[PDB]
Amino acid sequence: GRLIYTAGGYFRQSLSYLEAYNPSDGTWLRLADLQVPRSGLAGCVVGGLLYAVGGRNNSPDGNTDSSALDCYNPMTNQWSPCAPMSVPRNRIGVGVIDGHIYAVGGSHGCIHHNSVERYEPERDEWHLVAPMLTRRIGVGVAVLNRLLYAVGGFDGTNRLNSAECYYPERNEWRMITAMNTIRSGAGVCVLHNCIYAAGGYDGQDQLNSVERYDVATATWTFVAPMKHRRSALGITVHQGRIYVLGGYDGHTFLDSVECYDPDTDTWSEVTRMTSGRSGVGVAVT
Ligand SMILES: CNC(=O)CCC(=O)N1CCC[C@H]1C(=O)N[C@@H]1COC(=O)c2ccccc2CSC[C@H](C(=O)N(C)C)NC1=O
Ligand SMILES: [Cl-]
Ligand code: NA
Repeated sequence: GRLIYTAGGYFRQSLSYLEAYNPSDGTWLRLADLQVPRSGLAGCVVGGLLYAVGGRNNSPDGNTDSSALDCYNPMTNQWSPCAPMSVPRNRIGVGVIDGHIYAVGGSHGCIHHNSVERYEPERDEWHLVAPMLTRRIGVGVAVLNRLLYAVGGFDGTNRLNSAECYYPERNEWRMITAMNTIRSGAGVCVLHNCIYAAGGYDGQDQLNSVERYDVATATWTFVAPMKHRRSALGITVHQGRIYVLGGYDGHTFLDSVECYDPDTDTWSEVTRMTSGRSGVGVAVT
């Protein structure tokens, strides 16, 4: 029995919540709080351990971009600090290839990173890899065919509809087909050999449209939209279905959790988080 972990987020200030949803019995677990509150972070799982990467701590008295890597063990219910990244990355994208964590883009105050770095859990070390062709904050990352895809984001001047691809063996980035929609703060994931980009911000509105990349035909195609417009949403795949958690719709911080069935091309409300929040980090273990 695997669970959907939600870490951090934002509601009036950055949050410390770590909670797990069981899609089988519909229950939520309140787990050990993050040591430092964070929003705009990303979550991932390497060998049964959950990792919270980057983000920023917004508080009513000051804000602090994070370069932290923290590790939660479900067996112990304890967060342990890991080696920090070379630079702070708020609105980060994360991907795992061969049990290695790739920290993609993000911001550090005025800087919009195009730099990418890789964590080796076995050595507790980060090393920079080839940078992206474009600076991307609010970037969606997906691992497909042992390639690391950086999808959309914001380069400090424009919200991007562009997407690029990283070849770990070759240490290089190549531009792929751009999305039909400009999206910064989308939920990006892989389901049945397809990259799905759900929600986001086109620079005007928060989106509810969902589109998928088919590698064979190198084309992005729209699928059923979500019931709620959402940017800074959390996303994961669990038992052949996509789950989208919370987000921001232009005025409200959503508690809404939606599920996509690829077989029926329908979205349905599955549960509500214990409280509305945006900019969460999500993973399944
Ligand atoms: C459109 N305005 C922007 O971008 C910058 C302005 C902004 O919204 N700000 C400035 C300091 C606080 C921050 C904020 O309020 N962030 C929170 C937390 O977001 C995140 O983790 C996050 C994570 C990934 C991608 C993008 C985001 C931000 S989503 C935008 C949403 C928002 O529009 N409002 C006004 C509450 N914000 C928030 O949900
Ligand atoms: Cl933010
Ligand atoms: Na490709």
